Amino acid sequence: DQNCDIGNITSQCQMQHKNCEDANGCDTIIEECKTSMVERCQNQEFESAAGSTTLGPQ
Repeated sequence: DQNCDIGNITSQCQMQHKNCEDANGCDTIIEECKTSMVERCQNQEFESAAGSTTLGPQ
C-alpha cells in the first residue's frame, strides 16, 4: 500500500532547481514543493520533527 511516496512531488523540483537533490540538507527550495504534498507523508518525511515541533535541523 506504501506509506504514501515521500518522493512524489519533490523529485520534480529536485532536478529542476535544487543544488544537491536531497531534502533535509540543501533544504530551501524543496521546502515548499515538499511540505505541500508531503504533509501526507509527514510520517516518513519527519517534517521538522512532527509539525508544531518546528525543529529547523530535522
